[PDB]
Amino acid sequence: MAVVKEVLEIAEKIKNMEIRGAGKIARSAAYALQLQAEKSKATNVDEFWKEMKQAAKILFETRPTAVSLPNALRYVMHRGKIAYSSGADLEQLRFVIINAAKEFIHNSEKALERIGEFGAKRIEDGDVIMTHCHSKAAISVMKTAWEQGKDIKVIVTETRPKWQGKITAKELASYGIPVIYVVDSAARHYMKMTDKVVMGADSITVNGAVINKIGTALIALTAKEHRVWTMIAAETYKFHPETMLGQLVEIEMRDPTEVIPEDELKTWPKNIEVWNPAFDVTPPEYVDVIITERGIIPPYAAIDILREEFGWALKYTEPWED
Amino acid sequence: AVVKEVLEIAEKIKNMEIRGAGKIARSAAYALQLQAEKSKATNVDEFWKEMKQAAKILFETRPTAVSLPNALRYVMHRGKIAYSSGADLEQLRFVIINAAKEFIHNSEKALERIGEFGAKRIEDGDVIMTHCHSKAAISVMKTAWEQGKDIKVIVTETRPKWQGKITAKELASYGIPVIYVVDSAARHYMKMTDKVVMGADSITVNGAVINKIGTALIALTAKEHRVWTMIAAETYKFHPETMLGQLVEIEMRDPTEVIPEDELKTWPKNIEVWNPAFDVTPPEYVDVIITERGIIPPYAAIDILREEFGWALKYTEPWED
Amino acid sequence: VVKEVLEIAEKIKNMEIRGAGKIARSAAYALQLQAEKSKATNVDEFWKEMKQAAKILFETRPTAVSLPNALRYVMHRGKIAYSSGADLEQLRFVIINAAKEFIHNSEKALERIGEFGAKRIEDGDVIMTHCHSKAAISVMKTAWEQGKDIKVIVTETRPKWQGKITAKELASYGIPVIYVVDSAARHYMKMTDKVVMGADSITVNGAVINKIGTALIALTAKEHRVWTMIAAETYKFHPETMLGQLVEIEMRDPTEVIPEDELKTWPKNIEVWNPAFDVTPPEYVDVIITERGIIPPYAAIDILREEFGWALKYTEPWED
Amino acid sequence: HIEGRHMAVVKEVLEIAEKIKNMEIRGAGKIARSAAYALQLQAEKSKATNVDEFWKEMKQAAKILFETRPTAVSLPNALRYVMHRGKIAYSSGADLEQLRFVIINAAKEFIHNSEKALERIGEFGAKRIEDGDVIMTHCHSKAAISVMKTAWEQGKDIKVIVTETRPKWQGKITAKELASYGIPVIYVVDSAARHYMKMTDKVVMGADSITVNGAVINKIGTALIALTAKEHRVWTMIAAETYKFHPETMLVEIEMRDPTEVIPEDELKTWPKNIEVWNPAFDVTPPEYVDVIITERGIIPPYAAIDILREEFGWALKYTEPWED
Amino acid sequence: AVVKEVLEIAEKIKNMEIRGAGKIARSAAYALQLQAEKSKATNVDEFWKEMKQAAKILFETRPTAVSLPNALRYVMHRGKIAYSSGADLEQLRFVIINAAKEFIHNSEKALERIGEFGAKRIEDGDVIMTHCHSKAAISVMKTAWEQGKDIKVIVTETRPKWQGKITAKELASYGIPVIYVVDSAARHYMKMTDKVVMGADSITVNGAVINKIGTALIALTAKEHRVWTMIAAETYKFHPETMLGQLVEIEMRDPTEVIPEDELKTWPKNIEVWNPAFDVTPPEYVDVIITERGIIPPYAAIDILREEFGWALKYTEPWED
Amino acid sequence: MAVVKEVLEIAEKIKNMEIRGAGKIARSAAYALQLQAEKSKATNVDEFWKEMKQAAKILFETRPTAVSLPNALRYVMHRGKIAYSSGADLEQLRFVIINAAKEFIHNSEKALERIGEFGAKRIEDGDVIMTHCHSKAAISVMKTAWEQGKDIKVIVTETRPKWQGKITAKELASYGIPVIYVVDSAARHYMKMTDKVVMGADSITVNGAVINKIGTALIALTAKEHRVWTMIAAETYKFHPETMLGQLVEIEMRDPTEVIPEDELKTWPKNIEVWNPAFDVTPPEYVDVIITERGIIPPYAAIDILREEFGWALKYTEPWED
Ligand SMILES: O=C(COP(=O)(O)O)[C@H](O)[C@H](O)COP(=O)(O)O
Ligand SMILES: O=C(COP(=O)(O)O)[C@H](O)[C@H](O)COP(=O)(O)O
Ligand SMILES: O=C(COP(=O)(O)O)[C@H](O)[C@H](O)COP(=O)(O)O
Ligand SMILES: O=C(COP(=O)(O)O)[C@H](O)[C@H](O)COP(=O)(O)O
Ligand SMILES: O=C(COP(=O)(O)O)[C@H](O)[C@H](O)COP(=O)(O)O
Ligand SMILES: O=C(COP(=O)(O)O)[C@H](O)[C@H](O)COP(=O)(O)O
Ligand SMILES: [Mg+2]
Ligand SMILES: [Mg+2]
Repeated sequence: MAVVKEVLEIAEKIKNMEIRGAGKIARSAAYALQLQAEKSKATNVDEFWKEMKQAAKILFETRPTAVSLPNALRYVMHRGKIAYSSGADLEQLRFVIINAAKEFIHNSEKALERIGEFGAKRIEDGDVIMTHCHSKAAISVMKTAWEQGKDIKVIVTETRPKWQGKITAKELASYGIPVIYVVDSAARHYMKMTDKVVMGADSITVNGAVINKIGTALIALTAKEHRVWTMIAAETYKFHPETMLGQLVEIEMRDPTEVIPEDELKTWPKNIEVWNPAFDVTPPEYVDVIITERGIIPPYAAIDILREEFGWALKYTEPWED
Repeated sequence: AVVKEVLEIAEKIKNMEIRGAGKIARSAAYALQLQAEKSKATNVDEFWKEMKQAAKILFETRPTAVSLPNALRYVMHRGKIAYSSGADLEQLRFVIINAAKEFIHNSEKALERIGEFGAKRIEDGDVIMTHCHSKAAISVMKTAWEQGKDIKVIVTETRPKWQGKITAKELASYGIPVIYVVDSAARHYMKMTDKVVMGADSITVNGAVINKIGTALIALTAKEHRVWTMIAAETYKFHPETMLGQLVEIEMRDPTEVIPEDELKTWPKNIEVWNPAFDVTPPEYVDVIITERGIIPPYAAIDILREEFGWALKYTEPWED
Repeated sequence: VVKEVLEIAEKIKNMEIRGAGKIARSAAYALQLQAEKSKATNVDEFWKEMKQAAKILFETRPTAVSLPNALRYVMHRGKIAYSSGADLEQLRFVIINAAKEFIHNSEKALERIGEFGAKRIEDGDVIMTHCHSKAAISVMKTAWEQGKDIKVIVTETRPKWQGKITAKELASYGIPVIYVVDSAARHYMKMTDKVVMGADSITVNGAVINKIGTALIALTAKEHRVWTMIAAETYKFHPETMLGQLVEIEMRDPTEVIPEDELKTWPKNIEVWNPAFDVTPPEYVDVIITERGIIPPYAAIDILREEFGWALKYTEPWED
Repeated sequence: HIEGRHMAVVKEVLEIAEKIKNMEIRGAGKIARSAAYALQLQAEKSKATNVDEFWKEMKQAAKILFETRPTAVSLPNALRYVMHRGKIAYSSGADLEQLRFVIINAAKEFIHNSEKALERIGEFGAKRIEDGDVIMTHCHSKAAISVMKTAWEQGKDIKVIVTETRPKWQGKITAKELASYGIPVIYVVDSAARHYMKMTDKVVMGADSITVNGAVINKIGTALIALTAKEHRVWTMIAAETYKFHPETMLVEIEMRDPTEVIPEDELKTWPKNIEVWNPAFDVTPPEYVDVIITERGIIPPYAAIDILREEFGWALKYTEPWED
Repeated sequence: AVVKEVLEIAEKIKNMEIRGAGKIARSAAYALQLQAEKSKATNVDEFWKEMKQAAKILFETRPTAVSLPNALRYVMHRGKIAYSSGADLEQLRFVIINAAKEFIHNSEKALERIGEFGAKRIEDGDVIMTHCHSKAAISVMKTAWEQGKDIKVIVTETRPKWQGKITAKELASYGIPVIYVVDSAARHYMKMTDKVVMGADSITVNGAVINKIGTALIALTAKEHRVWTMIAAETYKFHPETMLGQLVEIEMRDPTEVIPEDELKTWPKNIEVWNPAFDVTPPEYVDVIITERGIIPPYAAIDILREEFGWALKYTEPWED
Repeated sequence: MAVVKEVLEIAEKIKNMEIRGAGKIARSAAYALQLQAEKSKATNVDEFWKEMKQAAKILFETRPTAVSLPNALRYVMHRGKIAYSSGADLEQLRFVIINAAKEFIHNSEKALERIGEFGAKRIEDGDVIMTHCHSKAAISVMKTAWEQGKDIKVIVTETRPKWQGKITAKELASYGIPVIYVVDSAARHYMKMTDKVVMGADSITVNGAVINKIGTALIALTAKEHRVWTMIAAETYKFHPETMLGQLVEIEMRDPTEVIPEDELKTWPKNIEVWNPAFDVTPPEYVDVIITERGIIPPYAAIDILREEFGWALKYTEPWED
């Protein structure tokens, strides 16, 4: 029980929601491990690993169900365990841990920019692109293509119940990109004139299924129907070692008032019930490629990212256990 | 030589005092009935000439209306038959007058019948998804409910005009458990839907269905889950033309329906707000069409245009010489 | 009604008369004798005797499909004449004539179906069938006798093992036969050129009601793009739909599946279900081979109209 | 008095290998378990004195086991499991001690997992079963029955539609067994599968083997049922242990069985030679008609079969097997 | 028993002098008109059985032909309607000569009309892919172009006889931009095709399309790419029979057509060169058929046969018994 | 440069296309590395490995497009970069690179043979096989299946514009195999009587998509439509790390005169453009299995091959680069 302050410090900002988002929460988690390594006071490697494994577990227990957080820890801890189990000494292990965190933090801060570079490579001149929700990753690809001199127009889906489409519409507008605003229900109607679908992901499963804003599955569906190349822009740390084949239950149910205001809703019978699912699951079959910071991959290669990036394995324990 | 009452109804359909597939159809048929009931012709050919002139006037008020030509076709088809077969003035008038009455009585019972026919498929415990605020569709659900079938209805919001809120309250009104969700939730909740019941603005010669934007998306995901998909629509909503295959928008509605005027002013000039009224659902995504004369395969739409309105590949309309 | 009518109508209610063709011809015959032995002096009085004779037969055993069609064929042509102001003798002539015409056609039905069907079978064709259909088999024997070299995969057709009858019957004519368990239908569809099966009844839309397992076979034939043909007489076409209420067909005695003896060695919580037929969607049937020719499934309603005068908006011919 | 003198392959290995080729031992689980155990013993009793000789002996013991039954699928997988892991330690320059441990440890691990396989499959499969579910099945699969038995034991009320499964009637075995556990059963003829697929919620069946493509080899009729399950969107599951996964492909016939299984001899002798009774043992279900395969290590999509082959048996597009030079 | 005028036409048609879907059926009709203008029959009875042989003659001059028997079926059917109605000779002599003329006329305006109907389904900017060298097909393309429509055509080489070159040059001559590709490129460029417009040698009762080898492959990938596919064909190309589920070729052509005789002589004996003229396209891969009477679904073929040529199930040519 | 002259020669022959063919070029490049490794001037690790990287860069740049070339390099320079990083000494790193090259060369020399063996197991007596273009790999499967006494018949498609079908028909007929020669447009018409589809590939994408002579995708399409088992015979070194699917971009446009003779083309109008795309892309979903020298695999396993064989990954950079 000798965890540096900075670690418990950041573990606080994480459990309290001060720090929000896949990027930031992950980078702050990595940093936590980095400080624990840079400011540790262990006399030998074995005692040191304990502090690392302790600070890792402390950060993980704040939101064990999160996705970007566990991947940040795995990135650092996985490479740390390899070194350790490999016989490395105190100063060697410290080095690996610190350089593993920095490496991760850097990669993450430049994630969106890199995703745009890879995605822009698969966007051609004259392409009409359709997107959903407000995804920075998705948007990054569009701007990058636009700024490449590639003439493109973008159909923005409204994205009820919170209209994230407006934000995307105005934002893409700013960059000078001609935008066409349409309600969610017109996805199919306009897929006929769409050259590329580009959306974001709240998370990706072990099988490459994409968990994104409600309505995302509908669009990929019609895009599959029309053979329109569909891409999902998502950071590697968004890949989750969980499967959606077997569960059958809801991902996240949200406040009914986002749909039908409290003022208006308070006047509806008990017969009426409002359901506002936050996300829906897009099968990997309706997705051609997932764009990450390291490059383009097929959805079913999701498990290879988890293995190669984060060192995850079903038959193995998390790198900070035992 | 058309009677005053025919020009009256004709003007109302033109200036739209009479709207709706049902009212327009029944009124157009009623106009022909009146022309035949009040005509002062004394010769059978002179009379037929009048009928044809009255039809042409009723037909030209709203050329692009669907139920209109069919109301005229129904009556005038049965009339051109009696005529071409050498019937006398008394008989030709009876045929016309009788054909208008049957069509008008039938149109008044249409929704009620469709309700019964659609209900036959709905089983106790079925979860039904709907779209927009189709009177026909709701008729099928309200009927099944009245038969003693415990059913639940998932009502899609239906942007931009929120017609779903109407459908929800109305259904709840009868005491039907309603689950209200946004359009985008269609596929997500399809997995728990037993039947898909939606109305139709018009049916194409191939069984393709024209309806409020989003209808084809729902039908598409319903086929994906192999859910029974029924389209409730009156026979007079079926028309000879083909509407599937092209780009041209069926009907582009004002953008402020989506983004209120008070806001659309704000946005940059390089953002275009498109608001299509309908989309085209391929016949392949519909199992049956619930007509007031019975359930049918979308591909059986051409038969209805034949049996009901005497349609056939003949450049001539029953009222066109 | 006449005396003869009654003694045939009961030979139908008592199933003393079985068979699609046999029943029909008999119902048509009964109507022929009523007109042939009626002492009616008035045409209107004569019409009543016919309707009463038809209604009697009709109610004898609704379930049967050929019955109402035989009656329709005759009565439809009867009512048409009657309404045109036909005299006692004119109508009686029209009826007798229609009855004889239906009967004769029904007698040549299997033969003609065999012929229209054989024309769609090529030399070397491997044919898969199901159950023991007289019509389906007629198509196969006819092709064989035209010199066509065919091989038939005969599905076992549990629970009653009709495949055993079909295998033996086709083989005895010299036709090479491959007998397989019903579960192997998909496995061998890969080597099948054609699928020829019968029908107990055909719905207004071309949906095919036939011995359980049929739909499965048509399903895999569709999957493999194997020309599927249904051999069936016109009087097997029914007005009812399958797109409305879910209509389960007859359930048969369980001991047909598991014998009484064996069944009494089983736990009380095991129920043996034994459906007679299943329904084949009309999109899994390429053509229906009728004695009057070949037609696509969706033309079934045209047969009900021109053949039996049936019509949605109208009444049964012997009603009113 | 020769020293270091010893029999290369231990007697217990040759004894187990004998019982396997004599069918004295049979079953996907028992065989795989017995072959791995054999290697455990070899590693436990080798009188070798240098890692190189031990490895050589190990490969000899493996080869002998592999050749007992080249048509059994679980047998080589047990060998691959243990040997692949032996190869790694050996090539990584481990010494006699280390290597023997890696092997004895792999066999123990593989065996424990096999012993727990049906129960685990039963659990993973139940995650997908809901109270009030109508489950249709085929043949008599212990794995598939474990998913059903397990679901029932979790308080989920289910009804099982049991297909007869001609020609040997395995449905009778499945119906009695499920009924005995208190599960309500509807016995049906194989032909009634499509007819009753409309009231079916889940289709759960077993497997004789899974191909590299995720194709499923099971009792004749399985593909037909799956085909109609797909047509109805009834969630379809195949329960199978990882050691049933095969590196091969499978679009002559898989295996033709005695015609008298279909038509008893006495009746058949009565039939014209003009009729050929064909009795294929299995049919091949395309991965497109299967939603998931229920493994001991979890639920996976059919096309993930190649991953199980690699992660579990170190299989890779190579020319040699772990015990081959 | 028969007029020389008829034989005059029967000879040419039998000796391949008169060739073409339209010219052959047109002349066949014209024939059945002359024998009705130079007849010497006293009673309406000796009259009918006179032309009844006129159809037989022209029928056996080329059974293989498709339009040939339709031309006959058209007049003879309307004639049998009257004769069966025991109508007087002078009333039959009329209905026949009249039917032949209207048919012959409907034919001469067929291509033009198919063009207009088809054009209404082509739109500014449409990239259209075609196959072989169909007059009906080209008429649609030409017409759209003359309505100010900015279209571009992808012409497939169409081996083995290269009809692509004919279609390419001709279309470019009308000033239409053409893209020429090998048949194998059909799928590759379907991704940028909007409409697939092809002709037909014949149409089966089930709406299947029999056309030059390669047509079905194009329709197949058109369906794969949801590209509206239309088949331009005249009513007299529809025939009563079925051609699907068949392994016997509709018509094998000379192998030297693919590999020249001088070149083929060389090739090793164990190499056969097969040259099927046509392939069959399933109705499912065709959206609509553009006839000179309008646009109908493939499966409506059976209605055209009944309507235009009086086809019944238990059929027997009107000129036979 | 500090590379041997033999390496320079081999590269010259490759750059001036004196050596054509995926197999020959790959083998030539691996042998250059072998020659550079056998005649090395070096006396230490970093010098030898460094010059091995210099050589692999030269060979590499002779043809940026070539697929098998980069793979022969990767194959050898991957096992080399691995030994190297394992602190492997000078004298043994050499041994590695030589055994890797020799192994690659041998494996490649037997490639067409082995493909023939693996593919023939999937060929049955009485099979009617359809093919396209002139593939040595595909022809090897049909050849071996015939030599095993299996009674087959091959349906050879013309393959315009260059008529590679004439070569295929003649070649197969020579071995004694019955051949049916048909126009390309006849692929569907005869798919009805085809049992197996066997074709080759110019290259395989990371998604398992097949790049092959124009028309291939059309054949595979109708094959899929008819449930006709489709196999693509192709070497592992033909697997490409990038994506080609979902792009209107042409793979390689060829001389329009291959389609219409010059004498003729000049007589033609200017508003007629003749396009001669060399290839098309066959989606993975239309191909059942890929037959390699290493064995038969599903298309989507393409990425596994790139990993296990040529050490590919997303964190990947050429083994000769850094
Ligand atoms: O579904 C959502 C979030 O919805 P919400 O904000 O309502 O929770 C977005 O599409 C992705 O998270 C975008 O990913 P990113 O923004 O990282 O590119
Ligand atoms: O799309 C709509 C209404 O659109 P709008 O109100 O915007 O014109 C309805 O589904 C059809 O009109 C059928 O309705 P009904 O069954 O009431 O005729
Ligand atoms: O399903 C059956 C009979 O079943 P069952 O004998 O059990 O009632 C037959 O396929 C049809 O009746 C048609 O046969 P047919 O052509 O001989 O009328
Ligand atoms: O096909 C069979 C039995 O065939 P047979 O009894 O004729 O050999 C079973 O479905 C599988 O072997 C799986 O069963 P399990 O789950 O018990 O391994
Ligand atoms: O394939 C051909 C003719 O081939 P061929 O000349 O080799 O017999 C044409 O597509 C049809 O005849 C329709 O064309 P049209 O509209 O001119 O009738
Ligand atoms: O498309 C071609 C060659 O086209 P081209 O010669 O015009 O470039 C072949 O299918 C592949 O190269 C594979 O053949 P192989 O198995 O012999 O390598
Ligand atoms: Mg009809
Ligand atoms: Mg993998």
